[PDB]
Parts: sequence; structure tokens; C-alpha cells
Amino acid sequence: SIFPKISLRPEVENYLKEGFMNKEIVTALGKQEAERKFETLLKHLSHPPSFTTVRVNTHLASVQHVKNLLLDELQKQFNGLSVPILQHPDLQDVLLIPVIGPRKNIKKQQCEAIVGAQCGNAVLRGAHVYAPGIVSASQFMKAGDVISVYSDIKGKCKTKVFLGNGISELSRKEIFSGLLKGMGIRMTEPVYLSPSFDSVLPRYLFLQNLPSALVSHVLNPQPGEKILDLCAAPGGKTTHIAALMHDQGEVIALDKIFNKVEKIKQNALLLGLNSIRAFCFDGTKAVKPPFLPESFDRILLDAPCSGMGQRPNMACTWSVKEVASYQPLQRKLFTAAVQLLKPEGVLVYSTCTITLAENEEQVAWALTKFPCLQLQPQEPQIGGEGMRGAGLSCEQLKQLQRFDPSAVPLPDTARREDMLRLANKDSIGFFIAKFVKCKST
Repeated sequence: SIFPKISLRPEVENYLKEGFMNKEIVTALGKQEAERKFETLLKHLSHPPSFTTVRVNTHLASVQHVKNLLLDELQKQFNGLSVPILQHPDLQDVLLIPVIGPRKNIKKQQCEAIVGAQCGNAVLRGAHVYAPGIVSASQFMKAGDVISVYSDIKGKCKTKVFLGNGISELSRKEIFSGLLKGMGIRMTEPVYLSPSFDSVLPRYLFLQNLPSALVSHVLNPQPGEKILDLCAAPGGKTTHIAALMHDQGEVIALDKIFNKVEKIKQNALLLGLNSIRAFCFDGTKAVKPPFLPESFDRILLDAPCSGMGQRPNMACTWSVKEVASYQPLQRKLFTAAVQLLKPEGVLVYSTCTITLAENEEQVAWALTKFPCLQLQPQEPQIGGEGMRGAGLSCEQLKQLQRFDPSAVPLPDTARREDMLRLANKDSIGFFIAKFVKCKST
């Protein structure tokens, strides 16, 4: 639509393309359609989802109450403009808030400010511009000036994607001043009008996209059960798991980085859960934390991935090896997970990336190396079937859940189902696979 395709290093783009142009897909669709689908895929990654979704902390508050409070907050943020919020029928702890589509109306100003790619993503997510994120600004820029903000997606500022207009809180002199970090540019007229939930009901809400919220529902944890979250940072799926069990049971959260673990404890504390035990521990060494084999009722592997399905995302300054180095780690963590899983237990493997190597190929690898594992259907089903290319039958592909960022054309801004459709299809790149363990080991 308005934004260019996601900015990737030619090598990386060629890698992804190699992954999305396997002979199976080319056989199933033809080369032209494969190419077009890949290009549209790269084109939809730059644009924000039509819906921002939030998870209600049902352990402390009801969905209706929080919905009303959010209605109030929204009619506060947008100067009396009230926008609808929808409770997802299948994911009833999830609220959907529509983002206002491409404003092709906003005309640019003379005073300009240029920001980084990540800062641009933040702006597209509904955040404001802060002084450290500004790399360039027009001279004679004063506080209160109406300025146009551009994103340097190629990272060539010591080419410019227009993000919208705002008012300056600082002057050029003040911006490039010697560390005012809490101010910068208030986005008053952005292209995408997404709201900010960074200080709105800290104990009742959690900013979490739809598939990530779907993960825990698919896992389907029950009260009294023992659950393991191998890679639990920052703790969204962990707290969700605890909340689904009404904080009754035990959820072990594991992470390798200390600070992230402290973040997990912080989030668990904010949402009032107590059945969570967080540990700074390497998930690859989890087997005897460490814990005895087959001691967990359910295990979630929200695996570390290339994350090439996140939206919005205007650029990725990554090497090819960085992108392609996830598979061995994922397989180690997966092995640990299988070893720690109880007989007739459930293992869920999830990623927020779009590559074959980190999704379908891992499912094939898992079903080959572990005869004790059996692929299972998922409820609810929200996303499309698995992508062809890893040598999986149609039945196996229909039991996986893959979210395609480019499945519908990019929206522009309705009925209930008309919004639910957008929230379900126009989403981020995500992958979910479900396994049950048949015998012991």
C-alpha cells in the first residue's frame, strides 16, 4: 500500500525466498504466484495489523469491566472519538481494538524529523517519538512546531518513509543536546492511529498479539496440573497459562537471561499470580531446576526464532547466519521438552517467524526423531494450515496452525464478523504445532 516492503539485506531476502520457493510450493501454485505471494508477504510485514489486541487478566478482573474501562480510556485518548472493542468469540479473554487505516489525506510540513527503523516500528505501534530516537531534524525547529516524521528504513542517516505529523516538544538544539530523554515528538496526526497501552490498567491488561494469546489456549492448561515454560521471557504466555488455571497449580518459567527472569517475576507480580516459579536457567540443561524426566503435565516451547513474522517491521539489519542459526538451539530445547514431558502429556511448539526451517521442518524432524510423539489437532483453529515444503502430508499440514501476514489485501479505515475476519487473517507471522506423548522414555 503506502509503505515499501520490509527492508532486508539482499542475502537474507534471498534466503527467505529460497525457503518460500521450494519445488513443492512451485508445483502447487506455479512460480509466478509463488513469487507474487512472497513479495506480498514482504510487503505486508511493513504495515501494522488492522487490529491491536490485548489480553484481559481474568485472574483479577472480568472481561466486561476491562472492556468498559478501555472504552473510557479510548474516548479519552482520541478527543471524544469512541471506537468499538470486540471480545473474541474463541479467545474470550482477548479484546480487539481496530487501528485506523492508511490516512492518505495528511499533507506534509516543511520542518522535518528523521527516525530509525525500530523507532519507526514503535511509532507504527502507537508510541511517540523520543529524543534519542531522532537522527535528523530541520534547522529552526522550535518547540510546538508542526513537523513531519520520516523513517530511515535503510539506516543511511548520520529513503524516507512518511509516518505522519506531530508537534515538537523540543528544538533541534534541544534534541541533539547532551542527554530530555522523556520527550521529543508527540504524534498528533499519524498515518495509523493506534492507541497506547503503556500505563493503562497495569494489573488488568497485557499487550499480546492474537496468535501469542492463542498459544496458551491451544496448550489448554488445567488447574492442578504441572506446566513448564522453557523460554518464558517476557512472561506473557506464562502469566496467561497461570490465569487459565485460575492460579491453581504450578507453572515453571525458565529463561537464560537474568534480567528477563526478573521481568517475568515483575509481570507475574503485577497480574497477581502466585503459582509461578521463575528461574534463571538454561532450558537446554533442564533435564536432571534441573528437573526429573517426565515430571510435567504440559510443556510449552515458545522457542527463540528469527522473528521474521513480527508486525509492524520496516527493516531488518541482520546477517544470514544470524537468521539461520536458530534450528540447532530449537532442537536442543525441543529434546529437553520431550524428555521432561509426562506420558500422555502435551507439548506445544510455537514461533513468531515464517521460515520453513524453524517451523514445518522442525515438525518433520520431531515426528521422525521421536516415535513417542503424535501430532494432534488444535482448538480453536484461527490461522491457516502449515506451509508446504518440509515433506508433510495434507493431514499433518491441516493439524498445524500457520498465520499468513499476506492472506488478505491490506485494509483501509463495520460489522462484528467483518472485524473478526480482519483480526483473524490480517495478522503477524506465527506458527503453532501440538504434540501428545504416547509412551515413556
